Amino acid sequence: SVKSEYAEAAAVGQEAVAVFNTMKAAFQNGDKEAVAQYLARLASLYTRHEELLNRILEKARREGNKEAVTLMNEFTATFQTGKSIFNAMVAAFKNGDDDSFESYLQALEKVTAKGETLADQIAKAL
Ligand SMILES: Nc1ccc2c(c1)S(=O)(=O)C=C2
Repeated sequence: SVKSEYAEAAAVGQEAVAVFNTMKAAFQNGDKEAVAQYLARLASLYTRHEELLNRILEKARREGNKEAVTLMNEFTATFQTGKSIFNAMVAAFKNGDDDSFESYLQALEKVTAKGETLADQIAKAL
């Protein structure tokens, strides 16, 4: 069901949270080789999450589930904010700009905590 596809999507999202926090520890410790690998892993996890979210939104639309579509439109919008900040974080790592990396990192943590009530609302609406 779309609801079980959203649970699969949620888990992938939580995997990115898990890796992201491990990455943050590596960054603070100066283990740049680890950070590079974690950033690669996170790109794969975000790409997969984005795709699952789009399939869920498209299915909710085909089902006529207006409330779920409204919530998923808000949610996917926020996901594009994370994407843009994540992209700038990766660029800051490439450029050796630790100040920008720190900034973007705290931004992404706010994105995830800011949207978790909406994430839970979606589960109940699908
Ligand atoms: N693409 C992408 C990258 C990072 C983050 C997200 C999306 S999010 O908005 O799910 C939270 C962090």
